[PDB]
Amino acid sequence: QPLGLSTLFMTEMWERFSYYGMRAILLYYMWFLISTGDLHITRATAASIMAIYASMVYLSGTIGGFVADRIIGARPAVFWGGVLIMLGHIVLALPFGASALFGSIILIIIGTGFLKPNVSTLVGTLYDEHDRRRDAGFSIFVFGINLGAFIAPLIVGAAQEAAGYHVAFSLAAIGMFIGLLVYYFGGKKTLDPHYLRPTDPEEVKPLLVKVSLAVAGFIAIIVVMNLVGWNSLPAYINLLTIVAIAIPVFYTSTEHLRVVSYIPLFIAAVLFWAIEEQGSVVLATFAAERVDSSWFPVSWFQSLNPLFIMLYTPFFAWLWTSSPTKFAVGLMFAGLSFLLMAIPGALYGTSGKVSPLWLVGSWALVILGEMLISQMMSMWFLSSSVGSALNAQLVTLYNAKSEVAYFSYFGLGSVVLGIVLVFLS
Repeated sequence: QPLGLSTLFMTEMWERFSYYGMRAILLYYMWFLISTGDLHITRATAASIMAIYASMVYLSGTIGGFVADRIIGARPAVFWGGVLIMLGHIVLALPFGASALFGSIILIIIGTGFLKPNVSTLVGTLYDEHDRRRDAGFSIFVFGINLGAFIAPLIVGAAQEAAGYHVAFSLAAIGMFIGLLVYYFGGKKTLDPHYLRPTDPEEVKPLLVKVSLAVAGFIAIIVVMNLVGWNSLPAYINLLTIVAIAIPVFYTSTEHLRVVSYIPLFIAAVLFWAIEEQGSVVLATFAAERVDSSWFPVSWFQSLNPLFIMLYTPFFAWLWTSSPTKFAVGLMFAGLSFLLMAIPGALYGTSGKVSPLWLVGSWALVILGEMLISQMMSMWFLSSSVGSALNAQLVTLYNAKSEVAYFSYFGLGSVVLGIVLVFLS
């Protein structure tokens, strides 16, 4: 392959290492912060923070593509996105409390928004239009993402149990630092100079007005919230949820139908991502509260997701050699992954603790579902943003008392809507 893939492989390997490493202990960290009185929220609110955090990272991602192509360039977008992210982890390793969560979260949200769509763009830039190495090349790139995502919970989770949260977060910072270094020294060797600048720059003033109007409305909204007395943390989370959902909602005989025909497909994607992103929130809660797991860090369950991706990837590749049907069966598997998790609780009760194989099977199903499910790329991140945004409301409903009903009701609900969608194909 081109020498430049090595640089980008490790760069992405290390950014996702940093991201999912942080994600694997962050909910437990907030639980920790609550118990010590630094964070005055319920565990439900802490869970809600995890969901909207992921959600905003995805939402943030739909703009960075715009910013790179038109303003700062894909390569500077990646570097400075990475710098902000590295700063995001640095903020969390300091002996601060809630004041660092948010500062960190904002840094990482913005930083990841810059990096994710743009590293993917640069991967494309390695190849000519007709260069055949492309499918293989993108596959190798994706393996690095999963590999980093796989090893990260293992390493950071172990550090957390052994040496505490702060040390664990510092490993994530070092991981991102390594990525920036490799990206930087490797980039000057192999990456095309063209992407140091924007490819599609009288539009500068209007863009300023457009961004400003969205932000000005947003700040005024926060003011009014504080005036009506809807200025609690859950209230602010409600604002971000509404924003994340309104963006897609606001967005002839035959023609009109096609655009309309896509609506059920988008909802399927949203609902799948809702379920898939709950892996790092609700199942993490289930793992820590309902499972017998003394010989390894419970955060390690988060490694099962990319493991199954790596395990599934070569099989489906052989297999494929319609799309709405893929969405449908994919959503059904997501529903099945939750229906499955309802079984141990219903049979034995929720007061005791159960075997780890239930979570293995759940992830087995949802990633199975995942194997089935420039313009379309941002649409992909909104599917996940809205899904995670949807999660920000639902996960506050999860506790030991609601465990079985939560998995079953919403599980069957997903299967049924999947049944509605298969039919519409």
